[PDB]
Amino acid sequence: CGRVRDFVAKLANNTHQHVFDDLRGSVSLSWVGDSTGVILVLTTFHVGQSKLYRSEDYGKNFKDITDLINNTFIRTEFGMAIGPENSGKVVLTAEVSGGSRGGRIFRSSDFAKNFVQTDLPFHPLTQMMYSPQNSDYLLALSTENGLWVSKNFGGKWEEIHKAVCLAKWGSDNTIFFTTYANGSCKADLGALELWRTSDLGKSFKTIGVKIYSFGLGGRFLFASVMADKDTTRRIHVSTDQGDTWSMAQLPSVGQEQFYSILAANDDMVFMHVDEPGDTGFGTIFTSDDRGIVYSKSLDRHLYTTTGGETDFTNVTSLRGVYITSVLSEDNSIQTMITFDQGGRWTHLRKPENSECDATAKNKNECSLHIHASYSISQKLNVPMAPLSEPNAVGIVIAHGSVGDAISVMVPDVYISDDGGYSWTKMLEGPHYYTILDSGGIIVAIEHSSRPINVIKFSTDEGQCWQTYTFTRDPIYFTGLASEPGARSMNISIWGFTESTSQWVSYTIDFKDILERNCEEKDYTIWLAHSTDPEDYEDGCILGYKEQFLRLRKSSMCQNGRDYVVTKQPSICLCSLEDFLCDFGYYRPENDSKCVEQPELKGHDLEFCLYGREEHLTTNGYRKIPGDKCQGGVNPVREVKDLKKKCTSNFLSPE
Ligand SMILES: *[C@@H]1O[C@H](CO)[C@@H](O[C@@H]2O[C@H](CO)[C@@H](O[C@@H]3O[C@H](CO[C@H]4O[C@H](CO)[C@@H](O)[C@H](O)[C@@H]4O)[C@@H](O)[C@H](O)[C@@H]3O)[C@H](O)[C@H]2NC(C)=O)[C@H](O)[C@H]1NC(C)=O
Ligand SMILES: *[C@@H]1O[C@H](CO)[C@@H](O[C@@H]2O[C@H](CO)[C@@H](O[C@@H]3O[C@H](CO)[C@@H](O)[C@H](O)[C@@H]3O)[C@H](O)[C@H]2NC(C)=O)[C@H](O)[C@H]1NC(C)=O
Ligand SMILES: CC(C)(C)CC[C@H](NC(=O)c1cc(Cl)cc(Cl)c1)C(=O)O
Repeated sequence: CGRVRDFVAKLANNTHQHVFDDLRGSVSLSWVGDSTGVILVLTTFHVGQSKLYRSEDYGKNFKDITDLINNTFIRTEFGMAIGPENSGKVVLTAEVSGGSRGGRIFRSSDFAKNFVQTDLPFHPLTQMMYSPQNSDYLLALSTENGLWVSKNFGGKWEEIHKAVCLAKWGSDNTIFFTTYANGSCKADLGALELWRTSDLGKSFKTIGVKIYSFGLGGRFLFASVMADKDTTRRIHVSTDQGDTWSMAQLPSVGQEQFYSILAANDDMVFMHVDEPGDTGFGTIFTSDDRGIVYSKSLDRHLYTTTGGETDFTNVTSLRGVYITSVLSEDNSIQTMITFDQGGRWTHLRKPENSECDATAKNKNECSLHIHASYSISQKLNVPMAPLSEPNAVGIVIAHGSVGDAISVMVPDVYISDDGGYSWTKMLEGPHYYTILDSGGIIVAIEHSSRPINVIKFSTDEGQCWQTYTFTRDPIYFTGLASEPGARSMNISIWGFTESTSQWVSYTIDFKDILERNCEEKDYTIWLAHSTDPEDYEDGCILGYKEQFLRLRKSSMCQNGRDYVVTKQPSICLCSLEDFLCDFGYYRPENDSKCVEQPELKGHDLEFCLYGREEHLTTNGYRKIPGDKCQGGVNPVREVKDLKKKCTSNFLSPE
């Protein structure tokens, strides 16, 4: 078929080993900035001692720098608090003697080239969080629950509040936080007060009361608020940093139930609502651009109690794709894929030339199922969850099983090149996988119960593989390390030698394999989401299309660190299909027309009563968030009020 010529030579001088000696217990690994190569490894022993190593060559070599931390014990609960973007900021938290007035931290702002010791006025309880806007601003919680802020990269710390439960950095250096009063975080549960500060402690606005918890997702601020003289609670949303609030058109839940933001962006949110009682599943709801109107998207969606596992996944390598796990009435688990932001859900197409397993009734008719967080959690033989990278268009890699449900059997690895529309067995049996050079190189390692010395690699998007021995002395493989963003050609293999054990990391550079830099000819045209090429509206997902330039399976070259995915939108004509029913409307039968509700029951009535103005004055239809269609159809009707249809049954006072 097709394999790389004279590869053994191209990799030998490019392979780079490093023996880390030690390293019983902890082994933390942190990348520090993009296009640097700075990696930091932190090993903690016990009677103990700590050991820190720094690389600058993508993990090909390290230099022990415990010296830079004046040789002290470092707490791994806090780990290595790394700064955003290329701020080069690193914050290690030291262990102090019991009687101390406050903690101690080591800090670098120069990619771990120089560390600064700093004693604190408090004892940290949380990892110091960096502001997304300014890397010099940090916030933390004391063991006393006081909110401490710093405006000088942890040099000077000022307590800005005292009974803080949870705090979070918003956009433009804002800080959101809850506070208790009568006892503790656990006590005042659902009775807490949500606050905000834009002047890092100077002023404070109470932005909520009877708060159970809060969270940020995309453009929204969600907070669960507890019912007056009741154990139940419901979601409320603010798109204006707490200033204005509005109840979410979602069910209310009990103390034994939860809400989880499965996914959030500038357009909408995927919200998991736990089903009442120990079920180990809930319901997925997709929001509108206001984060208020919700559409039931998926039933019996696996999500163990509390949080807890979920197989919910954003297939980051193709627009609108998400795979998750649903629970069958006959207590089996099925994988469901959505190509249109959870509009429509369906089974994953089984690979063409693939046989159905013992889980399936028809031996010729079944689907692909994916092993993710939940499978992993059940000590099922899954070394890795599904992996997709946004720069590697259409590629999805996962351990799955072809059949009617997720099977306990030892999984093989499956790949997709079109974002989950079509699948193919990539490798037999479990493996650890990585995407290099934006789909230029796919790299694999077998999940053996005994030592290994080989790395498998592909240059044709997992269609053809090649074995390569990287070491004479095999190792008990532990994991892989590659620079986030899947742009490098440097992969770090990690393990430990057979015993008197010692950790080691062989780092291969694939620079000589892809000695040729890609050029215009190497890329071909690809219409994302193609189903029927005859159809004019083919590839129309969420109102538009996208034509890509993708490197040929054929072409075997380097896309380069500067690689820019080139895509091109084709704006489609609006149809009813680009609209969700606003509040008080529903879609009966196969029909796409949003019909007015005969009567509003459950939580629709709750909102119909306890809700508000704009959301109730419904146009009947709303444009799907992220929907960029133009022309065609539009709901030709006036903005009509509904706080009459509910109240029409209630005897009303004067
Ligand atoms: C599922 O995964 C998808 C792929 O990762 C997610 O979609 C991607 O979302 C990102 C971020 O929204 C889009 O990338 C760009 O992000 C920037 C935001 O960065 C900063 O830009 C400026 C300058 O700093 C400023 O506005 C802020 O500081 C921002 O923080 C946007 O400004 C760009 O316009 C652009 O959106 C990707 O384009 C997008 N890709 C795809 C394939 O969709 C998706 O959101 C995930 N799904 C959910 C529901 O979360
Ligand atoms: C794999 O790892 C090697 C190091 O082991 C990486 O090498 C680094 O290569 C970059 C260029 O690609 C060098 O950056 C510098 O860029 C400026 C321009 O901004 C230029 O003026 C400098 O002369 C230099 O090229 C970097 O110094 C170099 N580092 C080392 C230690 O060799 C390599 O980039 C990694 N491979 C991939 C594909 O990411
Ligand atoms: C308004 C929100 C942001 C959604 C929080 C609301 C709260 N959330 C949680 O308890 C919770 C939190 C996490 Cl991080 C994960 C899980 Cl699975 C559950 C609830 O259920 O009242």
